[PDB]
Amino acid sequence: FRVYSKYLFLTYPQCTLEPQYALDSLRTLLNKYEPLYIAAVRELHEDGSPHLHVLVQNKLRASITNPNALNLRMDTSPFSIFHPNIQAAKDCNQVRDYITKEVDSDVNTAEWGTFVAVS
Repeated sequence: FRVYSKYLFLTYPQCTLEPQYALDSLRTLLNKYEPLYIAAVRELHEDGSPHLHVLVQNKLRASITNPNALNLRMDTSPFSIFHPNIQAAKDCNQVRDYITKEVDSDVNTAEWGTFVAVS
């Protein structure tokens, strides 16, 4: 496992975290890279299961080699830990469309910051 990119696409499978609270926590977990923009959605699969997708655009190219670096724990019972798939976002515009339009969600998208126009 290795990622080295300003632009991260995270998916937490089977994850019930509120998008806003995951976003706020990722702002601190990724603070070494100076996050500039985050979007987070809860996708619902057709079986009802939730999957939390996050796009992070950082100012600095982020080296992530610890696959557990972005795990998050919920703050109420049963205090589950959620482990994400961490990938480079190859095309932030495509990933943002996936998160904010393509996936089915019945709750609001969480966003923070000014979207970066990537070269």
